Amino acid sequence: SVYDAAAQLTADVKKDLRDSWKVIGSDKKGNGVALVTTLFADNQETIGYFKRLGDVSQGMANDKLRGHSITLMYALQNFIDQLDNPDDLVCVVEKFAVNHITRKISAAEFGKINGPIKKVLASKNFGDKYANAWAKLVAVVQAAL
Amino acid sequence: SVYDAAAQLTADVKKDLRDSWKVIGSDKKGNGVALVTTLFADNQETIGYFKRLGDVSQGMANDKLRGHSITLMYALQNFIDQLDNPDDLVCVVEKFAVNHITRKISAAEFGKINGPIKKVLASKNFGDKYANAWAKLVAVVQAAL
Ligand code: HEM
Ligand code: HEM
Repeated sequence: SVYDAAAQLTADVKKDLRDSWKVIGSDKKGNGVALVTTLFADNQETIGYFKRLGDVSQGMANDKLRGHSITLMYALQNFIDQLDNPDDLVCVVEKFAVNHITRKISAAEFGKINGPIKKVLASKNFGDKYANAWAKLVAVVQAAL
Repeated sequence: SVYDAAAQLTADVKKDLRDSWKVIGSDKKGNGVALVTTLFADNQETIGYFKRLGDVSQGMANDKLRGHSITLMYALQNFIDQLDNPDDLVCVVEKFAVNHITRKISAAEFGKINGPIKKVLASKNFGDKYANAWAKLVAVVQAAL
């Protein structure tokens, strides 16, 4: 369950999430677009869910893609801010899951973001230690899907 | 259309939005819930759109309502951060309007959030000057609905 997954966020895992987000969250537009573009490049099969965004290969030039990428980063900002209170983190995660469930996005499908996240982290000098920490957070969301 | 509304966001308006948000946004859970509950209190009819949240009379204690309230504040955080770049503000506002348009929420209906905002600002001692500034930001969103 999501409640069991949330308990997986140990002291150091939360610390690593904060330290890394401090750098990544500094540039939501740049890192957000890089994250979304990397997802479409590594998993072209997911592009079907974003028909509304149009020509996704335009990247930063695509207004809809840029709007989505920036907004996405604020959802991560939300999760990071709720790390202190497990009860709040959970209600925020379930709230976030509603729309993804409606779009029939499965836990396995959502888990494809781990690759893009690991690469963005690496580009900022954050290794496996941090990629694994973020996979833990992503796992909390997967448990709600 | 959204661009024209964004033009009303003058240097002074953006200054007041940033100063008031520095306080309001410091407690997203507390002020977020205050906003939503005040909306339901002053405009009971808007409750028809939130059947999913369950017993909204529980307020803060309601996990779904608390989860929604907190998340709502991050949309505002998003807008406030994009104030200096009209292009990003516009793409983020249009991205935000997509789901509200699907819910059949007209600009008039959305405008009902102005009252609650004015009251929340007043509780922190922010006069009409700030209430008008925020009414202009909401106007940008209304232009997208
Ligand atoms: C780090 C992970 C992710 C985050 C933080 C995230 C965040 C968001 C946010 C904040 C929205 C806007 C609110 C909403 O409508 O739900 C959204 C929309 C959406 N998400 Fe997710 N999402 C993530 C991963 C994914 C993945 C992996 C898929 C699909 C493979 C997906 C598909 C969608 C779609 C289709 C939309 C609508 C896009 C549009 O039409 O503008 N999301 N997501
Ligand atoms: C400053 C005002 C508002 C902000 C910043 C805001 C923000 C948000 C956000 C971030 C979401 C989650 C993403 C999504 O599903 O779109 C959302 C959901 C929603 N909003 Fe808005 N909203 C505002 C006002 C309103 C108003 C006035 C109504 C209707 C009278 C409305 C109705 C909804 C509904 C029904 C949901 C889904 C709630 C749920 O089932 O969890 N919103 N809004």
